[PDB]
Amino acid sequence: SAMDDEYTKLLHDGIQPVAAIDSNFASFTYTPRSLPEDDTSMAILSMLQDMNFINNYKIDCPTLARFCLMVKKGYRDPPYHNWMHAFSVSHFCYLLYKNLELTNYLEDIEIFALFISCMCHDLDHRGTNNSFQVASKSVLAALYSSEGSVMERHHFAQAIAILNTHGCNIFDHFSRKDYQRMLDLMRDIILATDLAHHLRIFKDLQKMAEVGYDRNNKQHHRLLLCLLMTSCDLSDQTKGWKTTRKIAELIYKEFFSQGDLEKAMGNRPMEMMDREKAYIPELQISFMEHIAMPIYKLLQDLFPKAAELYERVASNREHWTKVSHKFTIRGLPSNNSLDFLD
Ligand SMILES: Cc1cc([C@@H]2CN(C(=O)c3ccc(F)c(Br)c3)CC(F)(F)C2)n2ncnc2n1
Ligand SMILES: [Mg+2]
Ligand SMILES: [Zn+2]
Repeated sequence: SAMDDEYTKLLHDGIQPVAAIDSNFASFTYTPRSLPEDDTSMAILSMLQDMNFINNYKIDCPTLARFCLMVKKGYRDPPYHNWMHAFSVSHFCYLLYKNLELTNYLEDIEIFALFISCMCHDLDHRGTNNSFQVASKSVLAALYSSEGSVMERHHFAQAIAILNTHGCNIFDHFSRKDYQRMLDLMRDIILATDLAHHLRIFKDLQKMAEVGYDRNNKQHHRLLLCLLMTSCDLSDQTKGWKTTRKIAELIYKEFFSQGDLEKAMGNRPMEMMDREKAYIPELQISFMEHIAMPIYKLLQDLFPKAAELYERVASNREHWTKVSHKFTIRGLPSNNSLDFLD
């Protein structure tokens, strides 16, 4: 009944102007995690309206309201991979549309699929990675481990199950060809959120940046969609230090919870998931240097207006160096006690 009343208001109250959400809502400096969670489904509609996808694709408003609420309801509440992650990832997609002139690179339907994919891309995440599904012999691994990207395949399958729920298929009036196009795009984009996939295609992304984006090259469209998706997925790191500090808190809470479960199974966790071994400043510096910074450098190489995003990620990486010494205990602990030695 709670979703029913939320649905009723979403459908009948009208779609709030995007500027009424926040005055800096369309700026790379806005932090969408500042938005109260109760306001996020409306914000999704506002962004879809502002990009004109509602009118352009003649999206049925009742269906879209039900769809957005079902997607929100499809996220659990682990520390990091929750609906507020999917919301903030979607917002960054909107920022890319508002700031980077994506219409010069991608078709309308590709940009629309990118945004919907962002909303759906971690659906039903349980706060554990792909390796854990295999090691724990989960249902998800039984289904998908032969193909790889276990969780991402599950995320995609959940998105399709929402579309296949009566009253939720926002695409069900598309032509057969456009429908098939949309769902194929969603498969490719959601699967691209597997960082193992990013690392596999990285050289192809570099080669595309070096030779120059060819809008007539269908492989270039596919590569760019992957890079944009990954850029949305990591976009917390493009905000201010306080955002990235909090996000590291959430990541390691989730990781360490997985590691505790692996130890309870008799398995040595990855260092970054072992709360007895993980040295967070070193791990964050490694993540930023080897994964996050090269991604936003590629984005800047392709979109010069994205330079400020890379500079922020670089600044945040240098900040981890500046605070690393605070992970060393100088003097006595606050309680003046050495009890923690035992
Ligand atoms: C926005 C953001 C997102 C993630 C993670 C990165 N991911 C990893 O696998 C990972 C790989 C190598 C590492 F060194 C580490 Br640390 C983690 C996947 C994920 F967990 F889904 C989200 N991190 N991680 C640390 N700061 C982050 N900021
Ligand atoms: Mg994911
Ligand atoms: Zn994600």
